[PDB]
Formats: sequence, structure tokens, C-alpha cells
Amino acid sequence: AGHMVPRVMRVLLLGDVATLPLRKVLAVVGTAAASSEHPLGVAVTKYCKEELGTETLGYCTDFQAVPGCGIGCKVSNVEGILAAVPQTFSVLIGNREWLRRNGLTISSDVSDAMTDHEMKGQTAILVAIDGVLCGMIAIAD
Repeated sequence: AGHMVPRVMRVLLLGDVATLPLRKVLAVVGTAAASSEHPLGVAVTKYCKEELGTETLGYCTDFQAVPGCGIGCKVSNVEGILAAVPQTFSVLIGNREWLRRNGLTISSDVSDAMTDHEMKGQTAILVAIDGVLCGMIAIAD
């Protein structure tokens, strides 16, 4: 059913953090979160703000629109701060469509499975970071 009151069912993270140390996570989560509207914005904001010592975050560098699959863009304040080692943190969000659009060519098993479970009213919404699925969310409507 189409409604303006969804409800997250399950959330998992794929993109590891090995290559993303305190510095990476700080900058990424910093700007990334600063460019979000989640109810945890204030939290992440104050956190990265106290960890870096700067109130500058939420800079948009790259912009990519996708009317039909999702959206994506690169945001990072690290460049404006350090002003020496700029790193555009790419962040895209979409459903099975986008996930597959960049995940692979086509899979009857993946599409069939997605639609198979979607019959329960569940919505597929994952987010990729740096061209790599960082996390995936599954809503239950």
C-alpha cells in the first residue's frame, strides 16, 4: 500500500571499515551525515564536530540524479578543512533497480527473489559509498 509513513524492518552493513579508519570514518560520516536529515543528525554532527574540532561539514562536490532508480552525490568537508588532501565521498541510495544497475547486468534470480519477498509489502532501499554498497535497509510496509 502506498503511504507516507514507512517503517524500517531490518538494517545491515556491507562495506567494511578496514580501509576506512578513524580518519576516513570521521570525514565520511562527518560530511555524509551533515548532508542528511536523519533523526541522528545532531548526534553524528556533534560527534564528528568534537572529534575534528571544526563545525564545517556538509560540502557538496559531485552531483548525480537518477529519476527511476535513486540518487547519488559526493560530499566531503575534509578538503575545505585540511585544504591539501581532498576526498569526494560518493554516496548513492536506491532500490534493487540501482543496486543492480551498478551491481551487475541482469539476474532473473535476483529480480525474482526481490519481487518474491516484495509481495509482503517490503521495500528495498540500500546505500552505496565510494562505489561500494556500504549498507542496506529493508522497510516493511
